[PDB]
Amino acid sequence: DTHKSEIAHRFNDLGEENFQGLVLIAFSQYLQQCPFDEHVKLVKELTEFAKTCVADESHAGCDKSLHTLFGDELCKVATLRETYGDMADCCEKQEPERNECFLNHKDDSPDLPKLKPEPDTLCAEFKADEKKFWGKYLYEVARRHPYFYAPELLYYANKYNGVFQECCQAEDKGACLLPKIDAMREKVLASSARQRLRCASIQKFGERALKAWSVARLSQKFPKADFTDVTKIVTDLTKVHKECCHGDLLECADDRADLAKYICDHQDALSSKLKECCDKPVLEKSHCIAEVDKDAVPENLPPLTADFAEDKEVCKNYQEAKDVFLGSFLYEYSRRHPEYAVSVLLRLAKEYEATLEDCCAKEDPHACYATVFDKLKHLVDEPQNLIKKNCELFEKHGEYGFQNALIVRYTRKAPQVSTPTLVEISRSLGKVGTKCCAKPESERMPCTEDYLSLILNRLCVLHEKTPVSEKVTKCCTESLVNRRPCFSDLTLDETYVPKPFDEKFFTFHADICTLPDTEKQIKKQTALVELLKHKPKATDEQLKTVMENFVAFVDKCCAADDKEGCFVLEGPKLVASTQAALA
Ligand code: PRO
Ligand code: PRO
Ligand code: PRO
Repeated sequence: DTHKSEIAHRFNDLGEENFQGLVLIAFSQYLQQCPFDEHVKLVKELTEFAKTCVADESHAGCDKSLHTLFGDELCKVATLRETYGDMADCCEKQEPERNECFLNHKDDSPDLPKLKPEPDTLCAEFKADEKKFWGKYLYEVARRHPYFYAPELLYYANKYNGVFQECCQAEDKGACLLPKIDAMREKVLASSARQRLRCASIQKFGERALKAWSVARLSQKFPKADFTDVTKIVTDLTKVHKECCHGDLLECADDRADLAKYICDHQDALSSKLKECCDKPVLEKSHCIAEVDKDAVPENLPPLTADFAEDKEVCKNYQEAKDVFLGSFLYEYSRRHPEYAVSVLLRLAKEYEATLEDCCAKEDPHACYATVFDKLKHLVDEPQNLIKKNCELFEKHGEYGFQNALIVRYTRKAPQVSTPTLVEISRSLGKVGTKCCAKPESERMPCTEDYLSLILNRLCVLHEKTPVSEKVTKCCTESLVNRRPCFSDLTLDETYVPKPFDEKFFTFHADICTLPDTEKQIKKQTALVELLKHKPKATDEQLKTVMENFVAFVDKCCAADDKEGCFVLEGPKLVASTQAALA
């Protein structure tokens, strides 16, 4: 797969809208800190050429590689912000270390303003210049989530655009889109969290880890497929994900559309559930597929024991072709159990392997593994006690109150982890309870255990930037499969030494009165954590006390005429009230 020109080939195979979309998405992801203007300049230029090259392919440079042009028209034209302690230098170096540099400056927590949707303003920018508006949703998003799966972002930018198109005619604009962009915002964050797991697997964990996940995912959705065609899909689908993580975004997309086609040529041996998706346009297509409902468990399927427990050849197979035998086990197990979460299924493929390892060198392997499946059914007991026990706590306290309980756990579990992180993480776990505890339990486990896999991974990439807690590095590093369990076990690090007391961590101002509900809670929960870090041993009761006083006090002072003065006047009292009172 070489061409007269890679760029003209991508431009033809993608068109202008998506071409530009992805190109801007690349830059926004490299240079997360340059404003949107500069970006669109550069997109037009490589958009310039692509036409030049559809026009005449033999033209000077039409032949260079994609890293090349992206580099030259990013680097030598405007050597943007050397200030980046990272970026300045790669510039002058060539193929392909220069691009290799570029990628590795990606920042996973770039701390730009969190934008809160204001309808009247938003509707307006949509009326002013509908295409900029769409470009800025890309730049804004992509720049916050430098590993967002690019094609899937385009499809999201067009959805957002369909909401403004539907809603701005209305008289209460708000009651129209706010909701619609709310539940959409979630979809996009889960999308981001899910492709960072992919990327982080391929890198800390080997690409084989990626294929295993995918192999479970697809064997539930296409339960009626052969193992060979599942492996064929998981094969190319991984190349897709591979490129996207690798920044070959354009390659990534063209390649995702082929796989979508291929999937539609064979929709027959795949599922009688893909025909909607298989005549939709390009991107709707790929989004639809990935998300299609799990086909029906085929009829009259052999017991699993037939090949994984009674067959005599088990140990031979395991020894002659380990991966093969095991992928097959994974397929055969997943297509029979859609109610299971991909995360759990892998712990089970892993456990079955542990058992083989063990018995295949005992003297009578079959007596040892013959009962394996009865064992396996029970490993699911834990992740379901866990979810049950955490849901009750949630329905009890409701969301905020759940979050606040998770804050005490996780702070006690990893006190060395920075406060924004304990706050961020602690808030997403909380939410899973909102997202899942009402689900039928045939969708629950999947729900719950899937998200936890995404939230923990977030935990992991924040932490491994600035490692501080050893237990966490362990949980993050040992087995991708056992992470959730690992972290759940964490007990209070008895190694920890208290933060020294500090009035600013409990100083409060009258902004609390006025901020949105999210900013208000993050404020309070940020205090909780610091309270913990400074007294880790502290009894839950002592905390309730302490939170209770903070609350009453935010009230007495938010009802005041002069709100700030209040905060200046009783503030101390509440400080003092905290230190000696619950010392
Ligand atoms: O025009 C070409 O040569 C490309 C290479 C793969 C098939 N078509
Ligand atoms: O149904 C059958 O024929 C196979 C034989 C082993 C287990 N099930
Ligand atoms: O705030 C209090 O009550 C304690 C007493 C001495 C130092 N601070």
